[PDB]
Amino acid sequence: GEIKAIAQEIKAIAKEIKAIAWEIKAIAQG
Amino acid sequence: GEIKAIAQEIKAIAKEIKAIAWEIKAIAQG
Amino acid sequence: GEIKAIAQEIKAIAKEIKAIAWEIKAIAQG
Amino acid sequence: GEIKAIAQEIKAIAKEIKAIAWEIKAIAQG
Amino acid sequence: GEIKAIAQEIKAIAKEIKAIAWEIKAIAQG
Amino acid sequence: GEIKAIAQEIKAIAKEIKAIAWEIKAIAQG
Repeated sequence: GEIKAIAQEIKAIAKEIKAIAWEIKAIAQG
Repeated sequence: GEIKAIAQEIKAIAKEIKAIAWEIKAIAQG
Repeated sequence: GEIKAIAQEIKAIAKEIKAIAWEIKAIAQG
Repeated sequence: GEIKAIAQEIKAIAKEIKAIAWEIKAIAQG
Repeated sequence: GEIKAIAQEIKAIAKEIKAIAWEIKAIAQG
Repeated sequence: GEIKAIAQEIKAIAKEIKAIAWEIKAIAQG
């Protein structure tokens, strides 16, 4: 239900934070 | 219903941590 | 009741985290 | 009861995230 | 209890964004 | 069940972000 849907959206946000962190690492390395 | 309301606020906080990470990337870039 | 009242306190905290993210955006832009 | 106790612990975690966000703002400004 | 666990992981992620911001500040400074 | 499984996946993502943060520090230091 809705609590599962909210948990899934928090997981999606965490994946986007990981992608941003990876981009910051690439910028720092270049 | 109140646990769902709390979960929605945790989701909102996760979105703001993503927003902060995005701004750290902007600082890293220039 | 009390769990709703706690959820409302967490909503206020989430708004302050959003305000901090907005301040970091202003810092990144300056 | 126990759901109230859990809600109070989630509020404490939200406050801790706010403190971390405030540290990030100070770091970004320095 | 699982919403608390997710909140704890958002706190952990915020701490890692703080660690990244520390490094990005140093890079921006020179 | 599924909310616990999602919480565990968010923990795994938090560990990936921690690894990226560690590597950014190593890059900054080198």
